[PDB]
Amino acid sequence: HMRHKDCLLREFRKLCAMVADNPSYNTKTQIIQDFLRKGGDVYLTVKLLLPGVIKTVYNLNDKQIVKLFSRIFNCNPDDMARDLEQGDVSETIRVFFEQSKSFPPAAKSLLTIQEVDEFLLRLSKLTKEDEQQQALQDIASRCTANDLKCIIRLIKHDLKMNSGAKHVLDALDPNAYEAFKASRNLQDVVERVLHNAQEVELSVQASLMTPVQPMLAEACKSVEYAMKKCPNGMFSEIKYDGERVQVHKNGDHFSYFSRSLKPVLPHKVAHFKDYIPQAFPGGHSMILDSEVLLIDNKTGKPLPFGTLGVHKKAAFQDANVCLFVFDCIYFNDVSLMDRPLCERRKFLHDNMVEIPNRIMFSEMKRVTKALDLADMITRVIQEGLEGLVLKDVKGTYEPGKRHWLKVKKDYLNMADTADLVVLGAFYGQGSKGGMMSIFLMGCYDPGSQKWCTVTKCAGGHDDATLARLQNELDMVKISKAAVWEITGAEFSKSEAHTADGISIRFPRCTRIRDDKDWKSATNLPQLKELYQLSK
DNA sequence: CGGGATGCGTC
DNA sequence: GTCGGACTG
DNA sequence: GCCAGTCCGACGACGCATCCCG
Repeated sequence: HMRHKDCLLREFRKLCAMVADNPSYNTKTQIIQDFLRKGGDVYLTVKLLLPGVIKTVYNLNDKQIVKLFSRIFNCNPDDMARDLEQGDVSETIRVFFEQSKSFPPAAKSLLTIQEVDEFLLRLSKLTKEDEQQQALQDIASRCTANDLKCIIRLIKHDLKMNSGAKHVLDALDPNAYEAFKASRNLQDVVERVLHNAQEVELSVQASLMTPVQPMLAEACKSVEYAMKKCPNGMFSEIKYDGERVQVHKNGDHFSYFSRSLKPVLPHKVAHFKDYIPQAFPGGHSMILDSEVLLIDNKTGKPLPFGTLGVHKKAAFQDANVCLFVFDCIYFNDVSLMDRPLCERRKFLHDNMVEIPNRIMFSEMKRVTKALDLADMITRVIQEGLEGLVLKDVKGTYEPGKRHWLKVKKDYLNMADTADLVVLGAFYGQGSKGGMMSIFLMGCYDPGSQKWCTVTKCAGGHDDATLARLQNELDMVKISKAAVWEITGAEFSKSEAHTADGISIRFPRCTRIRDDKDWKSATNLPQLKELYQLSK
């Protein structure tokens, strides 16, 4: 009983093709809705509808996919590579799927979406090239091409239809989206909607041990701005340059979710099962929202961002990892997402005991009047602490919603900055495609008197300006001057960009400087200096 | 057996 | 993390 | 016309894991 029409790739594709060819979200979700109501497996169509939200790792991508299919097709992998420049592997494959006077497409579309899901599962367990090519072949040899194309889009986590979770889930129930954010497990949502739809003839609760879409922070560009959105005053916390960790604990089972709700790599969380119970006497269950950091144990100071790597962790003889708890969503079987922050933070202090260098309250001063805030921004840029995170006081806990504020030096107006020389180019993928979307930014060096690399750059430019840029730029084609102001959070060091080892955290481009055609742009020792002033 | 590619996941 | 560009009410 | 609240895609540096293939 998986053999009805609604379970066919052909129909699934129909669905995908329709939604993409229809630019209003209102109608996109309507489309899905009609389909789920009129005309088949519910869980799977919604799941397959969200390859980028319900992610399975295949260890494949443009490069490898092309390698492996040139093998099954018996054709030249150079030609496919040129075709990768239009920026869509799915299309690139389908085209090279009739060319094969050796591996021809199937006669008719006969795949049931269960088989595609069962396939993807088993694909995801593969890791050696041999095994993958096989699997891929097993499936590919049952595909209308139309089929195959779709199925590599699934592999690629992107159905190119402009409908993400919100819009797909809205077809499922007035509250599916909201409910999903509070307990982020699709199968459970559907099970719940089908138990509801059952009894005729959907409540948004958080569930202990299953992830909650963490609450988010909006970029806030001025004090004026922050003041407006916190009409009740705010709590100002220091912005930990760490990794967000949501802790769930149930009796003595502990689980640790990351920002993306993936489990946290155990080497940065394995030791907390030991402290938390001491941090929280008589808290059998709870869900905490925190940041994890590697702390310098001999000085109290936290260590910079990269430092959370296993081998980096390992270099320091001073530190183990530490947790800064800045929120509490749930505790002893009761959700607190609805309570206002001011009440939640109160509960924290009222129930947690700080344990030295492991489990730590995040420091949050009340701020209430503009001047007092603007001082704090200055006070904190001073010793290069990343920024601030400001939260309204009466605010409740709203999963997934960007309602907190984050402030950092590069936002107001004060930003780390380099007027860099553009050298090279790369093709963009998709919407941007067959174009020079990305750019290679570097500096001249009077040392070896050769040119030098600092960071790539894509952001900054609007669509209208990008297409004009297609012309004004010289033609470095070999894959085997002009000058831009680029702008980032900081300046980083590592053994990868030729320039001594320096680079830009979140490189963006701001000004297009029509003045300083080389020579006046930055050179190695100049930048070498720039970096060091931030220390 | 060890460099090179490719991919993943954290900001 | 960044950014530019959309659809909604 | 305009908003603001939110999505959606198309992207960066770093640190790391695993497989390849000579």
